[PDB]
Amino acid sequence: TKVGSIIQQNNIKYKVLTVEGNIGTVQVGNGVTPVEFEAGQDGKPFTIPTKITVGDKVFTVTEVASQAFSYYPDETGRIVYYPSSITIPSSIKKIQKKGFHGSKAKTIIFDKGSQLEKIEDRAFDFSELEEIELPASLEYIGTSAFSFSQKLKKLTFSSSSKLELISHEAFANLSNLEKLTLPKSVKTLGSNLFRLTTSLKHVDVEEGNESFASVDGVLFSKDKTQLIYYPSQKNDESYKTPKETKELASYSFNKNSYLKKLELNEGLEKIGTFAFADAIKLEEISLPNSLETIERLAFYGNLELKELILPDNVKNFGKHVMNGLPKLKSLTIGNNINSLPSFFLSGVLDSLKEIHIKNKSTEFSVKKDTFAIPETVKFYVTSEHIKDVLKSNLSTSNDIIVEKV
Repeated sequence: TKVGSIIQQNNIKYKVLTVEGNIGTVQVGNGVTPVEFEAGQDGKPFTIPTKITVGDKVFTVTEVASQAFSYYPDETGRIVYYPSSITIPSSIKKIQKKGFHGSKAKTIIFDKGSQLEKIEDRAFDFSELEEIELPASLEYIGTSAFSFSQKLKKLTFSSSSKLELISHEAFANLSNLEKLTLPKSVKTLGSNLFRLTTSLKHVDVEEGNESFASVDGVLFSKDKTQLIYYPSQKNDESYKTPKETKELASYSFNKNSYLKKLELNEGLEKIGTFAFADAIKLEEISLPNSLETIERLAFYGNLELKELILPDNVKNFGKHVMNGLPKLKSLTIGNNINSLPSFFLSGVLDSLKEIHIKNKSTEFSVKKDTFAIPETVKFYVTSEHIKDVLKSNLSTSNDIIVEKV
């Protein structure tokens, strides 16, 4: 009966968390293996027990242990039984990491007066959840908590939500979630919150939120300095970032399905990693004089992008900044870019006809792996020295034209 002891009742294991006299608390599950269901329980509703008794002692079930309600296939390929829905009693205060990994429950129902405060990392990753209404008591959602819940279509938060923090990739890899409303209480969002999600049309922010804003379904920081997420299914053909924007967050236009023309504003300094990854309709993008940093794979898989003009003052390029741009016809490299890093331009570049290098430095540098491009691409450069640098470093024998002075 001591702390850490396993109590097994009706083929459910519980592990003692606390005990004092005849009052204690348990987690449901040993934290290692999942609860095994009976054949008759397959595809039927199930309620997590709330209280267990051992002699004159009473243990309240306060936590769902890691793996307790996870669904895993068996090496034999036999059917592994699992309920169609799970009801969580008010006594549950925490869902440990992977408590419902891969869950086949289509819904999770909370009994009235939930005490649920924390959903830990990956609690519902790869789940078959279709709908869930999170209780007001919930304050924290862990990393990748609902990631890869491909059938999740409705995710809401009860009135008077206390939700303050939603961690990294909590709503990543989703395929059927068309909208979400962040409660007024949300203060912190982890990075890549919607990474690889393909379904959102709009992300709303409850009136009064002090940290975030929603403008035409686009998520920003309240001060509009950070464009956090542009919904992939927002159907506008053209868009202009607001004048206050200083950065595009990582994955902010990931999987974008409809945008064709994007105008960035002067004052924007940074484009995050994967910002335009798989933005498959983007044809034109205006990059500002203020742009300083373009991170890894910001331009990746842009199936319709026709041209790129890198502005004159970019200082920092991440690894593989431009890759897989099959309709890119031309690239221009701005005036004060005098050093081209490794892995700058590569991948499918079927339409690339020309690269214009505007720099005039006597110290211009290229690495042997800066370019991995078709030999048919033509370069336009300002001096014979820059042509010499290209000839010495290019893996291909491209035509290089030195412009007249």
